[PDB]
Amino acid sequence: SCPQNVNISGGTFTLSHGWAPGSLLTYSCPQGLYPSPASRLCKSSGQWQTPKAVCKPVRCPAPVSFENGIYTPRLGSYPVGGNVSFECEDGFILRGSPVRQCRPNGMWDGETAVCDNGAGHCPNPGISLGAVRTGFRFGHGDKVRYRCSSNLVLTGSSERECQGNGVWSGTEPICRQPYSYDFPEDVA
Repeated sequence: SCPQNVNISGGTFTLSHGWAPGSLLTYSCPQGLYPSPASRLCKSSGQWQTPKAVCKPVRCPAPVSFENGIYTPRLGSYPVGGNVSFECEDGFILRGSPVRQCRPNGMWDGETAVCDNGAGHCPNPGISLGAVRTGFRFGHGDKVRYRCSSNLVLTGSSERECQGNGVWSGTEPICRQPYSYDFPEDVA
């Protein structure tokens, strides 16, 4: 039987099959916090295995770069509820959201801010917050590549091609906190 010394600071947990081997423990934290660790599995040995628990603040990813413009405030990551504001230098027009708020799930609201000089066959595809991009030409057939920085998790296209219609192929890559992958759907 697995031991009961498994309380989480600031949060709660559920057991799938009580304290028995095979039982999955799932931690939950209040909105805007995440459990570290997120779960434990009760082993046949009678000891827990993660695939002292604490609830830690969610943060949204900071820009790694923001070209031909400035953002404020300038931080290495952002608190839940915090806003970041974007402004472009002369000769560039801001596309996307000039003000964005960090949501409790670690994602920014609105859409990626981009300072675009309007010179490409395709628009400047921008650089989503936490991503690093390769490529500087936005003509028909040109390609950009992306990765997510640090331990951030990528969704969407890591390579995009500027198509004949002036649309980048695929979908904009987005970088998420790795602990967001412990969040369920449909939570109160």
